[PDB]
Amino acid sequence: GRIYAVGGYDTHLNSVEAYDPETDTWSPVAPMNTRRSGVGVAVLDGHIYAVGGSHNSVERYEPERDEWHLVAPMLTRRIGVGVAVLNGRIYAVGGYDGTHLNSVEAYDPETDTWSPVAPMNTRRSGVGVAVLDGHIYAVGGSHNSVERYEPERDEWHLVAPMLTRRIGVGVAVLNGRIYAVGGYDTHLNSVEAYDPETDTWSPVAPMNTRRSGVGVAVLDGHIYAVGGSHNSVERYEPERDEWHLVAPMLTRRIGVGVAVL
Repeated sequence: GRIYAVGGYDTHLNSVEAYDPETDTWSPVAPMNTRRSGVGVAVLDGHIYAVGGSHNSVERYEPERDEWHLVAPMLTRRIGVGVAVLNGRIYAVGGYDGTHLNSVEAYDPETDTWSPVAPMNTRRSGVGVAVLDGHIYAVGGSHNSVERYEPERDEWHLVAPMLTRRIGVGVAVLNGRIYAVGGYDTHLNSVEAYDPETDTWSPVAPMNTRRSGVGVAVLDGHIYAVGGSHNSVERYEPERDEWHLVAPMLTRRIGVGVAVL
């Protein structure tokens, strides 16, 4: 499909652009009702949700009509929030309330309501979140520590820390592993991968560019590192363990949310 880059800071942006890998081109799409940076983005039922980022409203993009619609606001304001989709709900994890948050809340589109979920062990903003094997992982934040949420028990459990502390880290899942990309410690070009079978982190080739506030998405078996600091965008090829530059975005975006639709 396409990689959508939502919001971020340049001012805080309400603009959205979409990347076509077949043409290696970024194209404008309809802008959001609200300017957002440190925004979380996730895909549920063919819509992109833009969660938080202030600048506690939530909005939903319908690609067929190219428009953003408002939906129920979150119970807590959150900037630097991590967002993931698990079992038909959108989870908003941590962030900063203009206090760093350990709270978590879940959105049900069937009822258009947000509900509190068990809080994390650790307060985290600029946190990366990703879903692997039925669990939500919360990576880094304001930390090298990592935790895993299980919905059936509604509990956060600890897992192995990363080798490097990262705030503003981008996270995505490829071939059974969680990749943690960039962040701030100085801004990092380093990347590490988490294997849930062994509960261990391993080195990955570093990016060409240092990035924090970076968005990460997986399209066609490749990881894209979008923004985070120009307008550079790189793609990872796992078979060669190398990062290569692709077309840059039309706009600089730090604290961008990225999703594939």
